Amino acid sequence: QVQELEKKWYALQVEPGKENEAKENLLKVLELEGLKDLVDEVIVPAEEKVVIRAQGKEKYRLSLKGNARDISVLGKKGVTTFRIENGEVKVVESVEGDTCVNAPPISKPGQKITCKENKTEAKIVLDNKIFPGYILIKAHMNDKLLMAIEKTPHVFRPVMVGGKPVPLKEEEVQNILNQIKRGVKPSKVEFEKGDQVRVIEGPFMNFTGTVEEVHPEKRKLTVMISIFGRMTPVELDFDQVEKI
Repeated sequence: QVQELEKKWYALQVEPGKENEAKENLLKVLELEGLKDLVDEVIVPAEEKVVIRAQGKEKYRLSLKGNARDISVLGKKGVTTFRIENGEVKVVESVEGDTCVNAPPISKPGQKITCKENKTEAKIVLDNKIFPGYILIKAHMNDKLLMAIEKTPHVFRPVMVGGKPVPLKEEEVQNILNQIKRGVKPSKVEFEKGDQVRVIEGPFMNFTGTVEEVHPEKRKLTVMISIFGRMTPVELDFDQVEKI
């Protein structure tokens, strides 16, 4: 009667910008230290994107998930049109001679289709813009693994509380990963500079104003509100206003 010990999720702080290398380096460490059995997953909490290039020059960096889209780029001899639909990328048309049109659809970080004749390519990659500086692991944490982790190049340490790795909750991990990789990314920003709005929350409730600056990044808006006849810049949250 085999009962397996449950592995838990941990978050590892790593050098920002080096999340991919941190993960590859950790897998090598697990391999050399003979600890693979203690780890079920090493995940980078990043969005998957398709980078489209024409003659070694990036022309597009788009989200892999989303509505079906065709993208045409000029290369060395003509046009290569790529299609991104249902989480995969493939070549729908290229110049005469380009067998890349026969390449199977890709959908995993690291894969890519190269069109030799036109000198164009599409490669799936990880962005690392949501939770930069982190990789997630599902493991059986013990002193040996914690030390191997800390001595892995580009990895600092698991997030810790009271000197112990803090385990995360499987539900939140799954949801956050689901949202990042499967979640819908709105077709456009809710507010554009120039939009007239009304405050519906806070000390400025009922005041109307005009959107000065839009900050999708943080879903914050800078709205000009007349106060005693003075156009006053007020920082509000997307959910603190409504269009009128």
